[PDB]
Amino acid sequence: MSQFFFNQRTHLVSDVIDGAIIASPWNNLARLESDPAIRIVVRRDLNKNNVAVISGGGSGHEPAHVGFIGKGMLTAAVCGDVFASPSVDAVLTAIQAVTGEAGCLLIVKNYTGDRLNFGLAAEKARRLGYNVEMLIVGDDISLPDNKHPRGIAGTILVHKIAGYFAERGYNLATVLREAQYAASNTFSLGVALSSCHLPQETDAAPRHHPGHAELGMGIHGEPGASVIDTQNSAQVVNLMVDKLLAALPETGRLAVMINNLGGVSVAEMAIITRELASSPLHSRIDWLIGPASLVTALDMKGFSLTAIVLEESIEKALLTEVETSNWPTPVPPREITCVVSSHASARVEFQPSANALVAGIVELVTATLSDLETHLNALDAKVGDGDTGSTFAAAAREIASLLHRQQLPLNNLATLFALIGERLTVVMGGSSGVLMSIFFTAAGQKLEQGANVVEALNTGLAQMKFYGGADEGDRTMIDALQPALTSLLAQPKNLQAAFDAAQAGAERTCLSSKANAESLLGNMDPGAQRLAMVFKALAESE
Amino acid sequence: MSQFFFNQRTHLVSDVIDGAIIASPWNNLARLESDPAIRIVVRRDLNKNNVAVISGGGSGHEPAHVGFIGKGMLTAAVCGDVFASPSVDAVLTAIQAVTGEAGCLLIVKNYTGDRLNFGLAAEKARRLGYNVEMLIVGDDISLPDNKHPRGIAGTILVHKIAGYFAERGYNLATVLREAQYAASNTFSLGVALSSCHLPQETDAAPRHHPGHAELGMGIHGEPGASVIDTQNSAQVVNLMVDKLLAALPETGRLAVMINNLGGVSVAEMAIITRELASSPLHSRIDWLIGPASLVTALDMKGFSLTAIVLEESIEKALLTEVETSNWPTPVPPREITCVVSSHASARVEFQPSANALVAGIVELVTATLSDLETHLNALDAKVGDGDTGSTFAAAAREIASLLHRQQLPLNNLATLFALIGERLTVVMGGSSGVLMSIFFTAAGQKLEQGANVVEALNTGLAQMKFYGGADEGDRTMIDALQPALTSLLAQPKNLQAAFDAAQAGAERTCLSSKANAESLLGNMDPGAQRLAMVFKALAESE
Ligand SMILES: CCCCCCCCCCCCCCCC(=O)OC[C@H](COP(=O)(O)O)OC(=O)CCCCCCCCCCCCC
Ligand SMILES: CCCCCCCCCCCCCCCC(=O)OC[C@H](COP(=O)(O)O)OC(=O)CCCCCCCCCCCCC
Repeated sequence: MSQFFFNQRTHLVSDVIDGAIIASPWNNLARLESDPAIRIVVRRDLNKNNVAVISGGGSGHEPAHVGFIGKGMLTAAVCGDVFASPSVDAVLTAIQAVTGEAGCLLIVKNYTGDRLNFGLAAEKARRLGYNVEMLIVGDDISLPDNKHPRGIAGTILVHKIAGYFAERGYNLATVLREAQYAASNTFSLGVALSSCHLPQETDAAPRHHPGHAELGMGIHGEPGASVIDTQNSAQVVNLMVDKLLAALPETGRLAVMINNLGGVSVAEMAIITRELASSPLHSRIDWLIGPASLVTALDMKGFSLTAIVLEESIEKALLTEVETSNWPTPVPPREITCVVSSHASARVEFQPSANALVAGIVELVTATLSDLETHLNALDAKVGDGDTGSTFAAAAREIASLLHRQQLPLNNLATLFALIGERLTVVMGGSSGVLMSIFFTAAGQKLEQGANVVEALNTGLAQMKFYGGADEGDRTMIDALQPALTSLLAQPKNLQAAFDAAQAGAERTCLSSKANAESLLGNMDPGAQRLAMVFKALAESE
Repeated sequence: MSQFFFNQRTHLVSDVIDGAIIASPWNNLARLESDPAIRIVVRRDLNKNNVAVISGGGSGHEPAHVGFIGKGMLTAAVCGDVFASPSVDAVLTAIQAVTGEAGCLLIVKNYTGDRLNFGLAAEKARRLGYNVEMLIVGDDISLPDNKHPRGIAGTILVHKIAGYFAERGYNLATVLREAQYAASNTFSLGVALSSCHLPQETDAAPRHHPGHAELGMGIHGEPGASVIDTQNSAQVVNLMVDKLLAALPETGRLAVMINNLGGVSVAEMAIITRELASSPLHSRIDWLIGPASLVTALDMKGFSLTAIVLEESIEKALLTEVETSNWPTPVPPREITCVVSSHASARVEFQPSANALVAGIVELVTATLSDLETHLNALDAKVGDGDTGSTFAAAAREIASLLHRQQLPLNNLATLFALIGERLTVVMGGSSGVLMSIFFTAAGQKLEQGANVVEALNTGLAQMKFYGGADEGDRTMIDALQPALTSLLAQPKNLQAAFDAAQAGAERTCLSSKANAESLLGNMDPGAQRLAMVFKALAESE
């Protein structure tokens, strides 16, 4: 039932911590020696002269909170087990470990377990002479009737402000004051299509509503505030924006954080970002934080939108650089500029011209392929889609038509090939059309460089092989074409030899035919056969 | 069926592009004016004097490739629909739009659709005089028997090297040479627990093998090379490391990229990072790229490991700063340092002392609670877990025992309270224990500041409320405690009044009792009742 990458369940959180450290951009993180049941990460920049800002809580919201430890933000983070509050002992240990006379501010997300455990910790700390303050963050607005708003993504915006002042030597009282001020100006709303996968065997797959979306699903998977009858990005985001606007002051600039709860695709997150930029909330946004996975719920497929009012010191504090593994640098929503380029008409130019010889070839090649439609479909039907005959016929007739309408530059092969190369893909769908267009386009160009027909045709083959990836023996027209083009390269005028070569190659494709679970002529590749018949026709006209 | 955030299916990719631009860190991205069916993103830093490096392919791998467009990397990216190759027209348009005499290098992931479409494009470009080169990247090693290795995450490492040389004015030939050299030294292997959710109605949920993992699942959800009978992070990573080692040179330094296909939790990604750091591959790693979502498969819950050999110019080129939305700065795997702190024994010190008065109170309070065990469980059983009586009895007896063993500092309330506060949570499990410990700890400290008992008890209540979050009327012991403590604050010695107050409060909890779907005494909160009986006992001893 467990769909989770992990090793020993009991070492889960510890392993996450090791990984976070191993990838530390600043290499400013360090575990704190302690009993295995205490999981504290602290910064190596320990400057007890400044006020310590400690945070934490149950794990499963990485990069929170370890990812926000460092200069300008969190001093330490107390990590509980997955979605489980840290022990009182653990919290105390962190306080004593990084708190100097300046004191420390505990930033706690609104959840009983954390409030009670960090709380008893603060109390035990105070008895030991430490100066402690606690700020409970409850930024969720999904449940108006809730006495205790849950603390979610916005919490880190609180870390940011608290960190600003703490690093700059302001006193505990000031840190708390400002931190509380930020909290009071932070509003978040989340939505999810499905809950998260837990690192354990469960009773039922993650909660999910088909075609719908649960507004307000908690970061621990808690029941949300409602269910939206659609997953449409615009509808979902605008609904969220309305509720955000109803909670925000009617005026003032805003910073908005687009947080990925863990399971939304980057593509989706981009679309969400676009919706937000087009929402009624748009004209008041001066900064975007994300889209990014900042405060997650394991792999929960949902996202959250956090709006913080930019009053007073808030904005100054948000924009200050810090040194953490995951703080994202705020960015003003950029406008979508549209660049214009100077592109020459791809369309190949030409002037109809006669040449009885060439016309005779074009007519012959053209007819042979056209006549083979049903036979080539039959061969293709064996394993393919039974349409190769029609695809090839489509191209033949297109060039035949142009021929019959005296529209071909028959007197100039280079331009003629270039013209066919341009027209085939338009009438021939699928890889066949593209490959043939590649063939003639490259051939037409080799001729433009003044090469003889056979040389150009071989270059066409060479290019068809490079892009197509096929080789002699893979059962495609190549198996008959190459032999023929090689035959002609030695005997430029011996059409009988060319045909014979192509014919042998086509025959080889009947052997290596896997699909066959007597004469085996029904296992012949249509491409090769078509090719062999073309040369056969050419050889019989000489 | 569709579990995807999007609006109009036909505008999906376009909306993703808009969002990518809106969030552009460098604001160096711009859409290219064109037919709606052509989706090209180009850099505003267009310097046609240098060789252009174009990429792209089907969408759903964000941030690739739009996220690697910029100085030092991609010049432009051609975006097809979700998991569908861009049109030939589209690719050409990009070439003509950003290519100067210096020419351009097309970097294509190994997939027919892309090879054929970028291919015909290159051919049509060459006829127009542009100098073009194409490098097909096939870094996947999951399918040894495959003639055409799929191109996955490693592709961007190729963009990095190509970009290095192109920005520095080297010629096309050199760009291609180096780009090919990087490719040849790039090896990737992916694994997934489930395929991705598509932006459409489907026949069945994403492919998934319960308890197992599909090794080599493609970035388009293509069938992998095998199925691992476990999801264990260590086993899975070591298996992958073996195969990587079998493909890598037996010696040489390495850069390893840990890519999140889109649906793995950040926690999981950290654990994976730890496994890699402990794998036999460990001693040859000088740089880590990620964990991060770099080349995704929508929300596919899997990850990939790419190893690139650091020979010649590779390392120099990897470490150069570039200007893109998502290139991650490589980091040396940090070692996990363990810090030591100086923490004073939390354990409260005391010396047994007598005091008949206090002892009489402790005995009385202690007994009353103990006697009420079964009755309080009965009340708690109504809606709670029916254990409050036992939890409270557990604490009572613990303090009674200490009392009976002449172990209490009876002559010093401050230390006595501090001692009880320390011992309750140890014997009382759950929030009840923590709350009571909070109460006494804070009370003991208020006394230490030289306050009278009633004042200290009120501070205890105040702290219990702050952390506990409960208020008068929420149906907890507070409903009886507060009234009593307030009564005593006015009449310090009138125990009868205190009891009566507590009793009224306990009675109030019988009314607001929701659970009841006569006398209503069975709807009384255990906490409140326990509290009322304590005071009743005190009042009856005077
Ligand atoms: C899928 C639909 C494709 C539709 C293709 C239509 C166009 C067919 C190709 C027209 C070729 C015109 C060749 C012009 C004749 C020529 O080059 O004469 C010069 C040379 C030497 O002089 P001589 O002819 O007077 O003795 O002629 C030759 O060397 C003979 C070689 C002829 C090779 C023909 C190959 C045709 C392409 C086969 C493609 C098959 C695709 C299924
Ligand atoms: C369900 C949990 C209920 C918790 C109730 C706590 C009840 C405390 C009872 C205190 C009686 C009220 C004080 C009366 C005024 C007074 O002054 O009494 C005289 C004396 C000295 O006061 P002074 O120094 O200010 O002049 O007060 C005392 O001696 C207080 C003795 C406290 C004994 C506490 C026993 C605690 C047992 C905890 C068991 C926990 C089980 C979960």
